Amino acid sequence: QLLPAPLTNDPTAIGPVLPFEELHPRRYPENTATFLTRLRSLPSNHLPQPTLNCLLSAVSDQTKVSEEHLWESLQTILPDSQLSNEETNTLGLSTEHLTALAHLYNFQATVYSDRGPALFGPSDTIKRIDITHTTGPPSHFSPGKRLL
Repeated sequence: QLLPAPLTNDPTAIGPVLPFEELHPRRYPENTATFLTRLRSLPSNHLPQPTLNCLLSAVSDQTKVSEEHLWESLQTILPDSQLSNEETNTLGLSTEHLTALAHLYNFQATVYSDRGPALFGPSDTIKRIDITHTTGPPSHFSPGKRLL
């Protein structure tokens, strides 16, 4: 709820801090796209791929979109401060990045977490994907449903 200083300082973005779903309206599942962001305005700086890339690997497997294209797409929609920071370098990408990808590639994901399944991404979409998440630690995303 409080305004994050790196976001308001981020010169890749413009305008006010607002929930993702206010800036990028879609039919998101409740309480998944409420996270604060700003409109991304500057073109891509071509950030290196994240070291903890398992979310990209998982979505890539399920969509047949390369991890590079997924990552460049994230740089079209999110400010850089929300893509490369202490959290993403130590914990990886999150379900908030999944929501952003789901808007950018028009899919809804079922995430099979340790606490059960949950929907991420707009419902006004045709494509459906399955993602597995384990809390660990470390947090790990994998493609498909929880087997074994």
